[PDB]
Amino acid sequence: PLVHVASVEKGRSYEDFQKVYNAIALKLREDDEYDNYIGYGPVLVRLAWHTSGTWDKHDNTGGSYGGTYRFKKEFNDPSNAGLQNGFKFLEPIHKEFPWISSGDLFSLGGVTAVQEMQGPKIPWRCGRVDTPEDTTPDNGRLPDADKDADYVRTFFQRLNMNDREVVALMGAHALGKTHLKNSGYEGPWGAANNVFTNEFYLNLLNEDWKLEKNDANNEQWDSKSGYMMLPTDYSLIQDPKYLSIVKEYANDQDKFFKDFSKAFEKLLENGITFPKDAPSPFIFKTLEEQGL
Ligand code: HEM
Repeated sequence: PLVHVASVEKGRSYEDFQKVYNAIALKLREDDEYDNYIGYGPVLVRLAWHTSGTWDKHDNTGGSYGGTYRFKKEFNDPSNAGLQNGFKFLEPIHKEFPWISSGDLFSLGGVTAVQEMQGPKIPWRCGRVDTPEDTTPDNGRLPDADKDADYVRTFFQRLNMNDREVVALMGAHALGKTHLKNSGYEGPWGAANNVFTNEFYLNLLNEDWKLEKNDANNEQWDSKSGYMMLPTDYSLIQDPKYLSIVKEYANDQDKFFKDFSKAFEKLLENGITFPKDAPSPFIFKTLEEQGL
């Protein structure tokens, strides 16, 4: 294969997208009670990831382009349990700005969330185009959590991600938490659940982890601070290549920020062809920078 060519929403420029960014950012600030005062930031990051992470480099199916999460087949993927709360948050935004494509809106939600939680700037490109219901990918393309480093590595090859990209992207588990009813895992990865930092790598290295079984009969790694790691998270310190990179990001916040920003942009852009006459990527100002 498919070719997906980016097409700018008719007549729109930087100023129109910054308005949508601001609407999202303001609502994140306002609807702050969700999930015991974590807010909607983490679920929006997860949503941008799950809508992008269906991509397959072999035939160019899936990915962020088509916005196919709106269709029932993908919406009801058991892997997507809990993301309805992100979709509902974005629905009134989409009504206020009905000219934005679904894929642009889901991806921009992730960018906005990261920046407003004090993460790196993520350059973002517009032009995703809604595609028909029969372009929805089948369930099963998102990863399982009960596997090891070899599975993680192999899985991310399908998205054209290398070891450094994978380790960088996984740092997003600083954000939010697992929810028993959604995934069969329970607890947060850290203390500051709605601030983007390199805390995931710090906790992985410095906590004393014990293999326990949770109320859904799944194994997870638990620490005495009250944190948890999935088996896929913990595997990053079992594999010697991953461990070297985990140590790097634990000791250099700025490098983690830069590498995350590139890998996350790539994730969101996988499968899309941008014409040479396409506008350059936008960098949005945060509310804080606008004095808002
Ligand atoms: C091996 C790859 C991954 C696995 C197996 C995995 C698995 C999971 C699971 C099971 C949850 C809990 C869902 C719930 O109970 O609500 C979760 C949450 C989350 N994931 Fe991952 N994930 C992976 C990679 C990623 C990536 C690559 C990103 C973003 C770049 C990401 C961002 C998040 C965030 C922000 C949450 C918190 C959501 C919330 O608080 O509602 N994850 N992940």
